[PDB]
Amino acid sequence: EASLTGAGATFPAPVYAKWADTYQKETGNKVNYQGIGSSGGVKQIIANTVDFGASDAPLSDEKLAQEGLFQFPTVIGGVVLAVNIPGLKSGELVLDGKTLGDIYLGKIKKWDDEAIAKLNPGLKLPSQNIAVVRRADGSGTSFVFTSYLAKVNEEWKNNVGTGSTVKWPIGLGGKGNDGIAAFVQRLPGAIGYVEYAYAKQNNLAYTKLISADGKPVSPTEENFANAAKGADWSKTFAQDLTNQKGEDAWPITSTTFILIHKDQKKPEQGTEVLKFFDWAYKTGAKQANDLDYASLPDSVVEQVRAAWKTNIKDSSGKPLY
Repeated sequence: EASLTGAGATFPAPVYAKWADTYQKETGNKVNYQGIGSSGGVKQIIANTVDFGASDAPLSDEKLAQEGLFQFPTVIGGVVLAVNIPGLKSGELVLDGKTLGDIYLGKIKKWDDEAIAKLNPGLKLPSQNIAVVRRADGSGTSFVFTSYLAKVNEEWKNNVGTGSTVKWPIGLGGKGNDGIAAFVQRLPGAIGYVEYAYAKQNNLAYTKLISADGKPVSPTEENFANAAKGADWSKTFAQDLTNQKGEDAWPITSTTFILIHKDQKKPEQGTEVLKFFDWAYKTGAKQANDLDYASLPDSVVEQVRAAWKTNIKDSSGKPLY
């Protein structure tokens, strides 16, 4: 029976928490996961205060090597725009990238703005102020979201850019995915970006989005998976899943990563971390798919296992997988 600690990304926290509960039921091993955001995850694994870190934003090969870290992906999720719009039901509103960016720039202030009406010609839109919500904490969901906005809105690209933290033009700060979900629930007229489970499991309305190919798409597990079908995983785990081509490709998709040290000073901890995630790849798909996370292809799992064997060792050089 091991007691493991992880910290970081809230984007996959629902699935990690479910996996950890199940794992403990089945094996007795205990995994404590703190959802503090990706930036904090990276800080804590570098600091050696947890057995594993978690970040939705990948570290570069060079950064990993500088820090003695190894990164591997776990699941594929999607970022949606949770909304609180009087008189509309979930999934009714469509936004495109440009107009979403104009909302986040503060250029569009009301939900019946002409640019929104044009995207939604059959819909009766209220004269409700838009209450923009964004992350307060250093966030991989923010990194994915702003990566997307930079592709689709040039003004955003040039003035705000991409980051886990940026200088938000407008918008109230929510802590974690959970914090944004709570703000959207409490604020008539809100819009906030969250990983899909945080909308669905909180019964929040959400929008459709226009795909890179120009078609309205609903956020679903399958459509997150579709956004990754063009990914050449063999080349790198650090795949960009935003604004990808193809049918039914949800435009704000991302994988998410676990970070561990290559030289495990507590090798039994490291061994057990790998056993937990290996169990999750082998047995955890229904739990992920229940929470609308798409699973990595088997070939990717096999890449991860091969890489564990060559990268994760004790201080004497012995592999821990």
